[PDB]
Amino acid sequence: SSPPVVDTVHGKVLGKFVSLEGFAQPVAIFLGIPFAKPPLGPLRFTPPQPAEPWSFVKNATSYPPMCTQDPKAGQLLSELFTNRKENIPLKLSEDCLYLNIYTPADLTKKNRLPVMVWIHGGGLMVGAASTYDGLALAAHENVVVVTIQYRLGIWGFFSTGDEHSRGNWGHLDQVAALRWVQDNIASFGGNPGSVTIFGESAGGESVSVLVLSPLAKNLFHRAISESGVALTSVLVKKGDVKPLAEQIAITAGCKTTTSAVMVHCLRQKTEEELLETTLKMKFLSLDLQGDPRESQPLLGTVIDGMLLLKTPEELQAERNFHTVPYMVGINKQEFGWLIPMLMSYPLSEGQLDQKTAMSLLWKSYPLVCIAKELIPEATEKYLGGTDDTVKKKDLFLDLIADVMFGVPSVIVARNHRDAGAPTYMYEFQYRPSFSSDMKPKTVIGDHGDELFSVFGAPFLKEGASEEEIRLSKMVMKFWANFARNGNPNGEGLPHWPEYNQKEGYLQIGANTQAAQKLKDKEVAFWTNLFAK
Amino acid sequence: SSPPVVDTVHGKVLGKFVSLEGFAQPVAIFLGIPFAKPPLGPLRFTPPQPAEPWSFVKNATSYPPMCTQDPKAGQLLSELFTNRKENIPLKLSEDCLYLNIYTPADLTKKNRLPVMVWIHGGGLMVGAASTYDGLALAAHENVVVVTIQYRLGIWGFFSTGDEHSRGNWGHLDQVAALRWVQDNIASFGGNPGSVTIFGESAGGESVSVLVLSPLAKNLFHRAISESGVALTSVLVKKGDVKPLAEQIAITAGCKTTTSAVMVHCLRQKTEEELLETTLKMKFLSLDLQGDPRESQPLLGTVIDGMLLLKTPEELQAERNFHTVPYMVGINKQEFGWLIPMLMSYPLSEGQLDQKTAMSLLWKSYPLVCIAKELIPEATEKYLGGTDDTVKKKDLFLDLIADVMFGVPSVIVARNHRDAGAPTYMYEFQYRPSFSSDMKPKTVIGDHGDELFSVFGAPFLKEGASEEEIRLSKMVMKFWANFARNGNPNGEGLPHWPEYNQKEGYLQIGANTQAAQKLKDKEVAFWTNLFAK
Amino acid sequence: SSPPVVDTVHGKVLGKFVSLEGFAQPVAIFLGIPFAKPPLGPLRFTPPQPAEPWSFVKNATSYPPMCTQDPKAGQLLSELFTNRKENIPLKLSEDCLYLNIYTPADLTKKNRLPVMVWIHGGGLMVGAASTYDGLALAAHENVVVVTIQYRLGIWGFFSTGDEHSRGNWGHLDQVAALRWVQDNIASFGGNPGSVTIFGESAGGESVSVLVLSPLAKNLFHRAISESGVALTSVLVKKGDVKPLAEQIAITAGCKTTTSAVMVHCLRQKTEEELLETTLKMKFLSLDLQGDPRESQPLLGTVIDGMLLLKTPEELQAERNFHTVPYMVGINKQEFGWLIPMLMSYPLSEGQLDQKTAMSLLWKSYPLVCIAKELIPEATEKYLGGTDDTVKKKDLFLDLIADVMFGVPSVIVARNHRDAGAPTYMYEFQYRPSFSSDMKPKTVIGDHGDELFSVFGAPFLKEGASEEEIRLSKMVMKFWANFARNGNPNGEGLPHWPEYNQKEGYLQIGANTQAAQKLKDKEVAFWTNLFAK
Ligand SMILES: *[C@@H]1O[C@H](CO)[C@@H](O)[C@H](O)[C@H]1NC(C)=O
Ligand SMILES: *[C@@H]1O[C@H](CO)[C@@H](O)[C@H](O)[C@H]1NC(C)=O
Ligand SMILES: *[C@@H]1O[C@H](CO)[C@@H](O)[C@H](O)[C@H]1NC(C)=O
Repeated sequence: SSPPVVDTVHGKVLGKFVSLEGFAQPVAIFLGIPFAKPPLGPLRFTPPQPAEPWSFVKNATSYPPMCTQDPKAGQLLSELFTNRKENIPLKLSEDCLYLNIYTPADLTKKNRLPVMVWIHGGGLMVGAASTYDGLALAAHENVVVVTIQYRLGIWGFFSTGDEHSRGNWGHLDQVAALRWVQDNIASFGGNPGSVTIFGESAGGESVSVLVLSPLAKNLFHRAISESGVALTSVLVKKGDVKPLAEQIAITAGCKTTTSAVMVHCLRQKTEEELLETTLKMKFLSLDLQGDPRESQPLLGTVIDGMLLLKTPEELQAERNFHTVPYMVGINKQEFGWLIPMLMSYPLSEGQLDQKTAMSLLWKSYPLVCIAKELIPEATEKYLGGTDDTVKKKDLFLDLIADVMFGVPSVIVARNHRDAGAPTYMYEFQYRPSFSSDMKPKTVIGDHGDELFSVFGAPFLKEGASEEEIRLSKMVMKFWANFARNGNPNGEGLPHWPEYNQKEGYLQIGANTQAAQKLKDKEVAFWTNLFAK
Repeated sequence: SSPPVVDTVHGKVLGKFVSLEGFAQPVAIFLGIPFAKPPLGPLRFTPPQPAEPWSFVKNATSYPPMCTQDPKAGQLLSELFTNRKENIPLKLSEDCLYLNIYTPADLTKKNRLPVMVWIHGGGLMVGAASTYDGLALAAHENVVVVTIQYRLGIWGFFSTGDEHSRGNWGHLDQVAALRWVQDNIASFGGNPGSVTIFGESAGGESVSVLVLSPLAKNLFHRAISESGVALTSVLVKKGDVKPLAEQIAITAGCKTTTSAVMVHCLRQKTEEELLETTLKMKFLSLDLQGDPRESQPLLGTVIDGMLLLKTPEELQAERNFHTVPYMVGINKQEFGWLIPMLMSYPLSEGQLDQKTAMSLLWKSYPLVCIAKELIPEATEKYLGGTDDTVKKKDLFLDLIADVMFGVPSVIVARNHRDAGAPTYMYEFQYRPSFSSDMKPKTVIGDHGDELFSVFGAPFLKEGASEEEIRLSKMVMKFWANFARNGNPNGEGLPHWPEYNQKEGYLQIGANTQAAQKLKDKEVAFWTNLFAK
Repeated sequence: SSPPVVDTVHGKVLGKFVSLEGFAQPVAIFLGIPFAKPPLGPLRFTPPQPAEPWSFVKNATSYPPMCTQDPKAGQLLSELFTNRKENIPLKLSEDCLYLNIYTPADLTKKNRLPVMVWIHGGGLMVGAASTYDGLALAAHENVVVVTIQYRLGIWGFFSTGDEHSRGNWGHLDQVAALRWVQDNIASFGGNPGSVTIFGESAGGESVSVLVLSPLAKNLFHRAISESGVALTSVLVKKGDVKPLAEQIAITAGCKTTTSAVMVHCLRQKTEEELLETTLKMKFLSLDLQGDPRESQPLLGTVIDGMLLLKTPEELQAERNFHTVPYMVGINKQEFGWLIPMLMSYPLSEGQLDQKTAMSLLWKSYPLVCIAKELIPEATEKYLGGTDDTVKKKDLFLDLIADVMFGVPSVIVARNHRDAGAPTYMYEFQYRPSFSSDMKPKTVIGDHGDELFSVFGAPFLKEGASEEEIRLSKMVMKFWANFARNGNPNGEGLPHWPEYNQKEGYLQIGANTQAAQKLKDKEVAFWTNLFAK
């Protein structure tokens, strides 16, 4: 059993065979395949260029570096979200435009399996492909799993609001990886005519952005957004991006005389200087002093005129997006622990009175975008029904989650539905055994909790209950069925209704069953509140 | 009245409407339109590259930076030459390849007005387009006024005398702006088939250089050189440019091992380091210790084999230049105050004996190029007729002016005439009220004094006499008539004869009238003196 | 007699006429003609790019810089090997892609003389073209002599073992100069259809590498390797080059996270930093502490997939190489003084016992590649026949020479012969009067000793005996005859048999005569020892 070697457009790559319990045949894995030229030097803040071809056989058996990011938050996220038994050491580099492939196909024969391309999350600031082991999903469901990387943070999203640094470099990377998949995936036994993009959090927003982008035409055939869409407004910068660009430049020690000056100066800084700039900006944290409307906890997607021609809201109203089957889902308690913990969010005392709730909601402006005049109505609605300050804290977490994830996700699915595309929603409500031990036991369906199920963590890690094992089997089959057919349903599975005018969705957890009208009262409350 | 928005080849630009007293309709102004890619990084000391196109609408309502230059001399020149009521704050940057447009045309209709493209002065070392407000000229004469920028100083003119840094980058910028005008000016209501280039001092030399250059073919149809031509020898470096190149490199902290080494090293220096290099070289100053033949108060035009194929003298003798109508003029006292003040020239004591005159003329070698053996004849001719040391100083200033401006200008006009082209000359003899208060009251027709009239300073600034107002009206109409027709004459205007074999020219001032044989005895004296 | 001016593809070049005693007509010399763009900045560790064309006439009368290298070893080598009367001052620069031409042809008439292109030696770490004056060879034999430069050391040979820095930049330079010769040499009176490559030491290995390379197709018609071939294993790195690449990066102060990171970081270092890196690595020295198998005294040729598709041994076994006439030769005592002196090799005490011999042979692993288990047999064979420790030292020097030069050269000639190509060998056995005064008088046919004869040092330097004069005349005629005809023989010359199955070769020295079976017993001993 000599190792698997296949042809890419840029030359040959060598992978490794790995076995999984319960399967007679191994899965072929390829780690660290480049899909573009490393974006170093003058290639910073420019679109991804094609990779240089290589002679002989590239050894693709080592994990690539993760894109430069805060190593504290980035390592923490990898540890909390990995489906693998052990945490892998990951290097940081600007040289990070790699993908990893897991294929169960026999590479000596023509195979055209459905391909699932995973776009990780981490607020467009942190994260790695290598965190997510495709082995279980590939073997259990007979799909090719591709995990991709894309530039993060300053490297990925620096925008001057004009032609000197349009922005969205990370998204163009995601597009470039999808073009690589079109050109190459058949050598790995994948069907370039059946590509499903899926991602969580910022990866779900990225998926949503690709559904909105003419650059992504002909590159995918199904989409799945898990806890994140293009209406998750913390990730999309509308209006004037030039003052945040200037703040970044000034922090880096660059003059702000013109756009071209700022971008040129930043292209001169070392990786290290830019990482120090990143840390000094205190991204992924809330500012508790200063005008909340000027606070930017992350850099993000911009309306650049190449990837996105208008705002997501405008493109939606026009029905100008790709009408592929789209599954959009949320977890029950999206702001229950993970996100506030990662942001060092002030709610640690375990309780909240209504006056404190109101100033904190105001400080939370970059996350929720609620004008100071709307704060009292918003707060009263969620917290005003109880005098218990412990329960006020919990309802406050629901408020944040509803505004960041629940409402945006339902709005996106309704528009997608009304454009005539097949649409499905879920709400995931389970507390995984793989949860952090600092996470309170009452938090069920936290941000990220579905990832263990989707990626088959019970098959790779120790300690899963029988119920968790079955939950993962069901979720993987739903997801792969959707990749195959644009419909997650099939034999042995609870019925998942289409999200049509009755708004059927699947509640996923210990008691998986269909329900209707996910977040309906919350969409009505918020959209009408925001409309003055 | 929504703001004016028009299409360029690189995308849409938004300007602003501005009103002028006595005109019912406003003028559309566009500030800071890029005509090339910012020449940063590896684009230093290389020709201008095309601008990157932009999405959406570029807001062209802020003044661009001026090209990097000594801020003392550059700010001073802007204050002394601006026709505007107030001094505008200007930034310095290498990112300076912009132009500003003033158009009186209705941009919703096809308009094809004559276009006048202004090339500012400042010894190819300082200056800015934004100094010159086109509003009055555009409204009074119904022309499109374009003020352009071009690289200055080291950035603009660094030459190794070979293919690694040919030089004349500022001139190729001027050519690139003219190509932009050809491609775009119709959207601004201009006639690309009627473009007049005009400039003063180094801008007049630039105009003269374009008349001599095959690169400028088909780019303009009339020319005007005000106090500066390609025979103003201080601006043109013939012979060996490599020792000044080496001195620049050494000052910057670069090795001089080869040409390519020097240019590559200089491309690594920060803007600031190069500006510090500029100041340490003491450009725009006379060296009063050391061999005057090695003194270089400015970098300048070189014979690079692309822009200029031979020396101006050789091209003239061959009649190898563009035979467009050309107006060439001087002021009465070109070295009366402005230039010696800007150069910290030694003549401040108000008088000069004949022995001191002679060593000072020798120190003035980079300005006048008079061999030490010719000094006594030159000095005797100008100063030898009086024993009054005050009047010796004044005749000495005439000597300098005659050699730098008067003689060169007449030689250029005679050659242009003898090639069969329409040619006109003027001598401007007026002391503007806008003169500096440090300028002695006896100086009339100083370097720059015509600019107030040409640009309609009486219509924008406070304090002009009725006579100044009429002088500007006359000068603007002469200039615009020339732009339209290649002949400045028209109804209501004093008769301006062609510069033909009788050498008629116009004396412009309080008593505007025709005369003959401008500087005839001075051309005879100097050309024969220089011919040993 | 105005100076010679000729047309190249990139523009005109001006040379100088130089006279040589005994010749009525001068030789035209051109020094410092560029054949590529200077490899500065982003062009480091990339193939040579075409030179930028120039206007007017390039003055080619100054020696170019030598490629950046250790100035101690590089200056020393130039002084020891120059055939010229005096040592010329040479600058160091990365800007070094120049060649020098010596032509005896009348440049006003069509001349098509044989061209001999010299590739200097210096272990791919040091050396210069300008060291070798082509004047005598050009005049005596009526050939055009071209001496070329190529990148050395880190600049020339840095390889990551993949597509981010393939390596062999110096060899691609050699190829680029040969393409320049094809395109241009006719203007210098040379026949582009008769080009002979010749070189010594690393230059002989380079010649051998070109015979093995599909890139060199159609670029030469005869080859001569003097004391160096592609089987001189110290110059060719097989197996894993990544740890030496990492050591270089670490020494330079670069991270080793990925290949692209290392190469990008090294492209940021100044020439000086890289030269300091070079010196800190102690190239051209033996490491007397540490594992000899990890010791790298030079960077070298790699199997890059562009220049060399497989190992030299593999290409030979396949008969996949250019079957041009090839003369391969060695000197009698290749390790007699020059090389051990340049490497600060431990054998200075003048004697060697057998136990010390054995550990020193082990330390010499990077030069000879003899596995520790083979050491006792190798040492016994050479030193075991005498108890005289002085003679043991001399036999030890023979051992090294046989493994580095003698055996490899004969193997190469046998393979070339067996492919059906015309092949000739020599062994040079003379002690030049131009030898260093530190060289012991008993050393005859040291590394480099033939260069004086080949380049006509007796005609340019002082002090040659009549016999040396005749030896040089004979050697130059043999070499030039070979350039003309692929056969060195001719009237007035001792008979030089073909290297056929009888293995005839020429012993060159005071008594020049044919012999047979050069190093036959040594090839048998070593090839069978290495085959376990
Ligand atoms: C590929 O690389 C791994 C290290 O990641 C190494 O162990 C393995 O030997 C390599 N395989 C081949 C065939 O070179
Ligand atoms: C254009 O920029 C100016 C500042 O220079 C600003 O005041 C104005 O609002 C801008 N106009 C538009 C339409 O954005
Ligand atoms: C060429 O350069 C040399 C210096 O290397 C100089 O002496 C000679 O004058 C030059 N020749 C010409 C014609 O410029």
